[PDB]
Amino acid sequence: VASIKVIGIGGAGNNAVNRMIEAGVQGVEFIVANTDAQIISVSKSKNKIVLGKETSKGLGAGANPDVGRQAAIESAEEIKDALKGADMVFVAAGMGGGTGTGAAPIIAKLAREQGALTVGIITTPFSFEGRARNSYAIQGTEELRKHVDSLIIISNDRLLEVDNILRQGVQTITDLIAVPSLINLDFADIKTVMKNKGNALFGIGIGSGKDKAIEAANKAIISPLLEASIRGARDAIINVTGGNTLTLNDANDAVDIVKQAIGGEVNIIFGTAVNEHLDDEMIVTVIATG
Amino acid sequence: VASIKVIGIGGAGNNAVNRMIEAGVQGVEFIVANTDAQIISVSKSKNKIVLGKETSKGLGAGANPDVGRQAAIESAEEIKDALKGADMVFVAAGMGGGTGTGAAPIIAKLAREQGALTVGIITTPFSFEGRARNSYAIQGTEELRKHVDSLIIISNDRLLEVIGGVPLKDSFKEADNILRQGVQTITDLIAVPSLINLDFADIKTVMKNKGNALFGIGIGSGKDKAIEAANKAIISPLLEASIRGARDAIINVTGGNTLTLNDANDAVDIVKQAIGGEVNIIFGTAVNEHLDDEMIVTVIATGF
Ligand SMILES: Nc1nc2c(ncn2[C@@H]2O[C@H](COP(=O)(O)OP(=O)(O)NP(=O)(O)O)[C@@H](O)[C@H]2O)c(=O)[nH]1
Ligand SMILES: Nc1nc2c(ncn2[C@@H]2O[C@H](COP(=O)(O)OP(=O)(O)O)[C@@H](O)[C@H]2O)c(=O)[nH]1
Repeated sequence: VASIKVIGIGGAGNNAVNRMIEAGVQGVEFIVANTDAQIISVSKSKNKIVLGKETSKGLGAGANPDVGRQAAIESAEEIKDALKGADMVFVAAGMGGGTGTGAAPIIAKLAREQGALTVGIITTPFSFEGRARNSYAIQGTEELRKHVDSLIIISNDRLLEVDNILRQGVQTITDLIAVPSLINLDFADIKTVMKNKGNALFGIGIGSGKDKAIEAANKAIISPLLEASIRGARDAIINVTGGNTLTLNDANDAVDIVKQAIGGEVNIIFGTAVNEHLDDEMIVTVIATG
Repeated sequence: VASIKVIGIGGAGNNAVNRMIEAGVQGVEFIVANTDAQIISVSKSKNKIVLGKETSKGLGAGANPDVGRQAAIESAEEIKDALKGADMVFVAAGMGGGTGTGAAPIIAKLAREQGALTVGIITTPFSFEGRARNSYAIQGTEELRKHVDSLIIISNDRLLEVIGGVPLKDSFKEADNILRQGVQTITDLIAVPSLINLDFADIKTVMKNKGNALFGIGIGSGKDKAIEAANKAIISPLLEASIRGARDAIINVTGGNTLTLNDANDAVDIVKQAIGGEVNIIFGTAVNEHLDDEMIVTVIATGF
């Protein structure tokens, strides 16, 4: 009977191990390791290791893989004790953060030096977690690969198919001023809406198919991006984006809902733009202030 | 014709400006600023600023907002010069790091004092980025709000809900599940008795001293479930490369109580033909009684 252990490292690895326990994976011993004692405390695993107990003190490593690496080196003897006797060790982690990225290669090396067949199984971060976390992931992936027998890499980007939001926010306002289309706005109109206003709420929704203008406009009003409710906003800007087939009739049908949803005396302005990638699809974007 | 400038600060802002240029946003001038001179040199932007060229020496701020703030102050003249004449300035940054958090409010202050309508548009961190980063982010946000006309705040938590289509609490449920399947694909074959198990020594032959192991999963149902499941596994989006030409592979065939030997046999033959050559294939089976007229084929391929 092979002795099989899974050690889940960092937040992602800790949650993966919880999933394995709740799915009833059999024949396997589960261990979780983290520098963050809070995640460890809600673990379903019976074998818990707080990495770097003396230096990080269970408070977490933060963003920097060097701290997760040093935490695992400090805990080397506890890790060897937990893994001792394994014929096979899976090292589970999400690349991108301070703990999984830096600790997983150390733990792989210790497991393999004990004689276990050592399999790394990791995720890599979304593109939109940004270049710094993706760059850490790349370096931690290479360091782990050095120390595991085999490495399985699961891309969170690709796992979706089984994109930049700061761009969408800017273009929502600028196309209405700088790109002439069916309807456009003056810069002085944007200024009355946005000058000396504080918080501005951003919502986006998209409608596929004919009644799109009602669908998109309705998703926008409740977009999770909305920091608060748009109800009662003194002023608001609406951007109705579409394809070559976009019409002025549909535009006011989208805007009508938003004017309804805000109600009151809302100084509401709007405008249009077209997109060479959308056929019948039509996305509504709202910015409201007050 | 209004003068509109976007200044992207730090990693997230630089990234955002690159994507605006590539998407061909029109009617806008773009500027990038970073303490990191390396990230800047790659930028496609025509207007570049290395913040704090003396105090930071071209090296990033290292998660410390104090360094972003001081590098921006030191570069105030270059910032004024790039923004001069704007009717509207968008200040774009990601809160929580060293550069964006500290530099964005200084840049907004400068832009607004020059006369621009000044709009901050920022992300705030994913909750999994931890406590110190989410706390820096909130300070940075409150400082930025003092120096902009308006502030659009995009939570990266909410952005992940919007992109994945599920509540935050479930945002990584599929990833957790794939990691569980990656383990279970192999461990069931070794440790859970079924009609077809594999010996640990044979797993070792496939996985020891290998490097990258390709992983694919497919599910199928109905009369042609094996053809459907196996072909989905071999072009699975999870695979980091083609399995064509692998030297060894493990195949897990999991089905319900109605799975036939013929189904399991067809799936193994499809994977062998897809890989090709003289691939050493080993395979085993597993029962999951919650499957109803479905089967799941998983492949782990090594050796390139
Ligand atoms: N949606 C989104 N968020 C990003 C992106 N890039 C970075 N971020 C977010 O912005 C936060 C700050 O990242 P970043 O801009 O690289 O910080 P910095 O200040 O430039 N780098 P440093 O800390 O090394 O000085 C990140 O913690 C993350 O939450 C991105 O492309 N998209
Ligand atoms: N499978 C899974 N992945 C996660 C989860 N949370 C975050 N991630 C991904 O894993 C990467 C690292 O997150 P985490 O493990 O919490 O970082 P760390 O503990 O600080 O090292 C992130 O960059 C995300 O891409 C989760 O709960 N489950």
